[PDB]
Amino acid sequence: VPDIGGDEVEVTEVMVKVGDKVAAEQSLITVEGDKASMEVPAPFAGVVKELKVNVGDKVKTGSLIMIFEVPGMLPWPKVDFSKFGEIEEVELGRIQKISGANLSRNWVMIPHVTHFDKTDITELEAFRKQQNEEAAKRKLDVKITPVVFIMKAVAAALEQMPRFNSSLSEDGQRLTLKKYINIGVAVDTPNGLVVPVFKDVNKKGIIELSRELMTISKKARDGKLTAGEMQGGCFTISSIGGLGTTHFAPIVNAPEVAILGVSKSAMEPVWNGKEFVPRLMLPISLSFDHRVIDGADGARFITIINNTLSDIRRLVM
Amino acid sequence: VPDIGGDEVEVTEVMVKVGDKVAAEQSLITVEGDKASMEVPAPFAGVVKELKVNVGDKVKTGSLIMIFEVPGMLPWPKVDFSKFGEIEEVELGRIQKISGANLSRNWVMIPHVTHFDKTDITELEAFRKQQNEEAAKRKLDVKITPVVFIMKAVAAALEQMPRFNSSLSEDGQRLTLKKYINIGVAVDTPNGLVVPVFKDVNKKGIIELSRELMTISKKARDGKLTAGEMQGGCFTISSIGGLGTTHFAPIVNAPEVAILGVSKSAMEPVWNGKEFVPRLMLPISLSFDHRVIDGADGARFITIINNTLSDIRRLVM
Amino acid sequence: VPDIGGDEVEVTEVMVKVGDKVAAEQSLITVEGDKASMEVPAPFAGVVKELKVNVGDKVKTGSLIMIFEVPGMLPWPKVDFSKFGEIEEVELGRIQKISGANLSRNWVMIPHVTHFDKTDITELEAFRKQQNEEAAKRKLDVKITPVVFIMKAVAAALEQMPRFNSSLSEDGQRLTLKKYINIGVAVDTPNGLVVPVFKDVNKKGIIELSRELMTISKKARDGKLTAGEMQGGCFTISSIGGLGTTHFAPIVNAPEVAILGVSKSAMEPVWNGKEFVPRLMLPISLSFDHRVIDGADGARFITIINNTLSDIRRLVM
Repeated sequence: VPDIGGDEVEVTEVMVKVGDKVAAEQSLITVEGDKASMEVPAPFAGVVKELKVNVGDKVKTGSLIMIFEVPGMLPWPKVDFSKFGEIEEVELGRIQKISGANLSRNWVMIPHVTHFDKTDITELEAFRKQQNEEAAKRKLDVKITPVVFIMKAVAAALEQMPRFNSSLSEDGQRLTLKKYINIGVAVDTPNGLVVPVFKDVNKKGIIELSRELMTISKKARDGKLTAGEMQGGCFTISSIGGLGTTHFAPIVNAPEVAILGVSKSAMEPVWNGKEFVPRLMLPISLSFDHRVIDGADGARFITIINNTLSDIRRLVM
Repeated sequence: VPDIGGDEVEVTEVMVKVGDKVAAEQSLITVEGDKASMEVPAPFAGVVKELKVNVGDKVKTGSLIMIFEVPGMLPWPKVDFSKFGEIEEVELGRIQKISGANLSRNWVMIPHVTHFDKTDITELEAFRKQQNEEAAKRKLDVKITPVVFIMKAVAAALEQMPRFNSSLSEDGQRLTLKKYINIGVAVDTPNGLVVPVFKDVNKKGIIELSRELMTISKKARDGKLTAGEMQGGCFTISSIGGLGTTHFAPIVNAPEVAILGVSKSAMEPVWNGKEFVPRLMLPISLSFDHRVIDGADGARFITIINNTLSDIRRLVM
Repeated sequence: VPDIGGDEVEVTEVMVKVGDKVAAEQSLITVEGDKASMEVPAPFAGVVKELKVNVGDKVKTGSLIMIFEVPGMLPWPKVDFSKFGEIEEVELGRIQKISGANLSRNWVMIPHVTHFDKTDITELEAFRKQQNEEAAKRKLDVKITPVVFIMKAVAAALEQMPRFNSSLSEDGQRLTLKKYINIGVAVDTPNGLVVPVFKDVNKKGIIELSRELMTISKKARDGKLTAGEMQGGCFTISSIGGLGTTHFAPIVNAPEVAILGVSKSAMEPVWNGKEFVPRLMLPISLSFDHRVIDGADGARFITIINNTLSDIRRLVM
């Protein structure tokens, strides 16, 4: 298996045939882990020699699957839910159970603090529309979403405030200051929100990032999201602005220390000093772990993001 | 000698004492080559053992100077210039003679073509003033000149059109497509224009580049400009906008293939589609070698520069 | 071979079959000369008898290929371009080498002088749009570009000032006043700018010229540009207005004596005597050989072009 963080994953099916030869990096086996099922890519090209794995198998990590050729709280409220009407006791899927356990751990073990803010993105939206036009009449086949600008702004903010690109230990006594900047971006698949991770966001440009995002969003909404494309995230951006919620307080995505939720952009009046100009404010909200970061550092971080997205030219400085 | 392109340079004086110990990278010896006299830096720290070089010596390359411890055209018009008045036959300095020979070679051997253009830099100037304010009230001690934005725009244009980051041979039959992007920026010292080279402009940010430029401009205007800080340039930017010349046609700086001259920014009316808005147009002029580049490629290059400087946000894409 | 100016051209391939019979004037053989590869047309119709030429042959002029049936300057700067980064020493194609040699001869042997000018073409553009509409609803399948009006204006100017329709000798002592008016128009093929020549521009109308131009532009951009369609030019029009460069100084296309570069039309304010009316100015630039023409004659020529294109009705006078 090329890259699983160390969880025992149960196979669902395989992609190959006895005698088939596989391309450079394409699907061979789907395995149903956490978040969503992942398709192992190919390491190289070659015809099949081993069905060392089959349909229904299970691998924890680095197993040869293919050879080729080339205190005392009250209990939950016991209620007879059927005495008031008709019920239907559905049972949560395994990914739903796992996500619930992960969130119930992050809620207890992380002291959350949520700073809300609003970013004037009128210029950013005008520029994004202009670049979506220019990238059309030049036949690039790329769509620049408002999320890649936020990824760049958050990468800049992690460059300036490296305390936010950290992670605590089990006991919460040793920090892990990361020097790389990967950012997960919560994509909405029919099976809930999955977080694919984009690597080295601080270096890549907005068009390369936009191509990566346009690819991986579809890769997730289809279910073919490959492992390693959901591991090693330093930060999370949960954008639900396409649906509403003028603000919301997300949950920190352990083992990270912060998460930026993005809301629906709205045209609001802004005081220019003498009158109310109609600008387009985007409500962001930084929910962070209070053990690593304090209120002032969260304030400086979200105001760095606000300044960067307010005038995107600050990404070249 | 740490880095001379292979020219025999004559020493002027030394910077050290018998027994003195020198710092990491500071002056040891000044040598009067082409363009301007260069101060050899230190390779390391250590007390003096050899005055292997002295005052008045001459080195062509890699000489141990210190050991430490730790067809038929008409002739020129023969005129008796004194029969009309009083004259004074001054003789050109050695750097003036060398620069004249270099320019008289570049004029003959290079077919120049000069494309003029005007760039709407109203937004760029507003943003530069805003960042000069913000970099003051935050005590950065940096001054962001309009030239670093042009360096970034030219680096972007060399990324997009790599044919401009080239160099021809003696016979003009083999090109040398360079992959690095260094840009010389003509600084005006009391001894004329010297071109110091800034390396990897495509990667560095505008504030790092602005610090480099603020340092090396003074380093040149004082004369302490070190070698290697004037070698390996892929492009040249000759900015004379501080003096006038609404346009000018520079001479290609061999062995490069192009040079961008910059003129004085002026507030001109621009057709927005229905009226004349007063914008701030900066006149640029790309003078390039016709043997490598043709008129259409020069047009695309200067319009890439014009688009980048017109909306600097295109540096993040 | 029907028409090569006297250069030894190397064959690339043939267009026919043993037994095939060829039409009136269509492709038989492609030969890779200067500027671009040319397809020899047919002189007549008839079935094949000789493969007197083959694939890879070479002809200098009039060879039977088919029978049918029916002082001391400094050297170039020696730089080790790899000590600053990674390079890639590509070698120029044969057409690039030839064009570089031609331009490096024209630069030395021709004293260039470039007169810039701006032409009010508001009426001309309105009339061209009107005729493009009228030539559509009448099903002519012709597109009238702004370049045919410039060809007509330059033909008129060559009629009025016949000194510009000239050519010098090797020694530059005997002029050759041409009486015909052919005009090359620099078309932009993927292999650079090629100049196809349109004959007797002074007589043909704008719709016939527009059909010729629409045909030969595609003929060049595809590579099927036939010889004789790039020979015998009295003048050159290099139009790069589709790309930018508000002005540019082209290189005289020897053995001609002048060249008109055309830039991007822009809406500028023009003094009507009492106010600034927004007109559409087209920046032209006449670069001419100073040995034949002087500054005043160039001024009169470019002002004739400016007057003609300013009010195109002067083409009937």
